[PDB]
Amino acid sequence: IVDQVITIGKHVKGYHYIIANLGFTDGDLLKIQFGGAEVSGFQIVDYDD
Amino acid sequence: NSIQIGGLFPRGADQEYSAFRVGMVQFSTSEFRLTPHIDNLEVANSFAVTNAFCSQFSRGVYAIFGFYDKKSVNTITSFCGTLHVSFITPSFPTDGTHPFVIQMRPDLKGALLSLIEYYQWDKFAYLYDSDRGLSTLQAVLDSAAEKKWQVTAINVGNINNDKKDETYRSLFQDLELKKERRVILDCERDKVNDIVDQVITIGKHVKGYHYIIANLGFTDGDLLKIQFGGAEVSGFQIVDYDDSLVSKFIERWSTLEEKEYPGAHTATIKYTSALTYDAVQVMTEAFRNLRKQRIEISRRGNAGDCLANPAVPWGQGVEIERALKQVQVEGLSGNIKFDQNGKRINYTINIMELKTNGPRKIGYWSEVDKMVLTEDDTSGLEQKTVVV
Amino acid sequence: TNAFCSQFSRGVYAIFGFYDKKSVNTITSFCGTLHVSFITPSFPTDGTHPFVIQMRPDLKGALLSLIEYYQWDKFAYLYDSDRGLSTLQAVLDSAAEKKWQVTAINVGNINNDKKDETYRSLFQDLELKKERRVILDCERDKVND
Ligand SMILES: *[C@@H]1O[C@H](CO)[C@@H](O[C@@H]2O[C@H](CO)[C@@H](O[C@@H]3O[C@H](CO)[C@@H](O)[C@H](O[C@@H]4O[C@H](CO)[C@@H](O)[C@H](O)[C@@H]4O)[C@@H]3O)[C@H](O)[C@H]2NC(C)=O)[C@H](O)[C@H]1NC(C)=O
Repeated sequence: IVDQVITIGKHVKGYHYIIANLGFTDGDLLKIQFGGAEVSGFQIVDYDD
Repeated sequence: NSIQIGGLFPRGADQEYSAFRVGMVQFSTSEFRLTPHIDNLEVANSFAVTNAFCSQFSRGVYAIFGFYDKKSVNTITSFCGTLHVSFITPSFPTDGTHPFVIQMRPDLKGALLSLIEYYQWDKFAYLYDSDRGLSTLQAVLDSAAEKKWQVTAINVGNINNDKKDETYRSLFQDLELKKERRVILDCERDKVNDIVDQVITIGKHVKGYHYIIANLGFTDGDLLKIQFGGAEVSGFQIVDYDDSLVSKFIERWSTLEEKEYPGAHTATIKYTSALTYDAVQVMTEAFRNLRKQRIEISRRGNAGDCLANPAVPWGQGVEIERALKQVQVEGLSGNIKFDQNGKRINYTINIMELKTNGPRKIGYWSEVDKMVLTEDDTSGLEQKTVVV
Repeated sequence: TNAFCSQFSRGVYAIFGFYDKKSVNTITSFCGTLHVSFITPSFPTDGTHPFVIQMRPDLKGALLSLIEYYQWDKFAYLYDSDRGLSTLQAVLDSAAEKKWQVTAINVGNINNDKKDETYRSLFQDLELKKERRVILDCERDKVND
């Protein structure tokens, strides 16, 4: 989905995505990271512990 | 009849050489055979190019086919002019009138300026690469004075590639001060993909932006990425895949073994490679028009050292030039014709636009007719005025 | 190329001369390969070419500084391609950052056996925007013209 989103260009400022899983950093975000659209999610594995 | 010629191929020109080989086969006749002496050197290095030239000259060649860079171009044009040696090249056209040089690449400068006026642009960004000379840069800058344009020229060439990201972010930061939405990419097939990729990342490929790929290979690069983005993309295509001539070439090209012919198992071909193939045809028709004209030019491999002083030009070279320049056949890059200098004339460059279904020719550009649109659309859409 | 190889066969320890925007690459290349030192008053090389001593300091810096001093935002830049577009790229690149409206015009390729209807058509474009601030980047000769 993220790949398709970037292709159609719906990853720019104005869009807001929420990844409904416990692995937010488990996927590749470097792609929709500089797009502009805000992306939120959930992380269960705190790498700060 | 064995005609020895030189071949200067820059390391990495796989498809170009593959196309060079296919040409040798397709245009091989019993009347005479061409003997290519291939030399793979760093085209950029002026010194190396000098040796490769004098080496092929001592071997006693009748003509030389190769490439040059913005740095080594002066070496070639100079030596070939002094030693009366003919040099055929698909590389960018020389900025001037240099004799004994045959250029396969047509001048895009004209087609570009015409396209700008078509879209009626008054303020646009011009990202250029100093690799093919600032010949086109000067073109748009000089025209910016007459046509009154606000051009934002930016050298996207000297960007160091081992950290080239904080540079692109700072690049489109300046292209946002004036809210630039219309960009012209004057780069190679490679530097274009890099920019296109960055454009998609920052999301500047959506509706509202308009890009123009300033090269003769619009379909040579990957467009599937910025195809569904929304931003309109235009460019230029020299290899018309709609010609039965080119269509037949691909039928055999796409099937060739990629093992023996590197990067040759595709349905498309880089314009640089296509010109290489057309170059072989020009050299064949040229040496053929000399046999039928009863002109003796033959010699041996004892032309001597090129640095010979005083340097004496062999008169047989003057005829070889008048032959190549007189050639006029049909190739992948449309009608091939030349003037007294070597610059191509009476050619056609198709103007391309990228739609949802893919690239589509919206017209062509003639050196004598400028831009001419081909009505391949269903116009009159939502224009029917209400009768009150 | 001959003059270089000739002086090289004569066995010299160093070479002093000049180069043009066309022959510059020949010198920088040979002198780098043959480890021969080349001293020249000509324009500085656009890069880092070893075995080359350049007497002429880089003006690119001094020019850009002067522009800011007079606080210029819109000016015409008449250049000559003889000494390379090194300074042209300088003002163009800085025009992006400092936000300038530069009107670059190649006053070099002007054929001299009829160069009058060209100058009249030159200052005709420099009047559309009423340009009153011009930068002449040319040789001592092209400047007097
Ligand atoms: C500038 O560039 C133009 C575009 O390439 C070019 O136009 C071509 O001109 C040639 C010569 O007239 C055209 O060749 C003819 O096409 C027709 C129709 O398909 C053929 O019937 C004809 O066959 C001929 O058959 C004759 C039989 O008697 C024979 O005598 C002839 O030798 C020949 O074989 C030709 O094939 C060609 O189609 C044109 N190209 C285009 C428009 O696609 C111009 O010539 C050129 N201008 C100049 C002055 O050079």
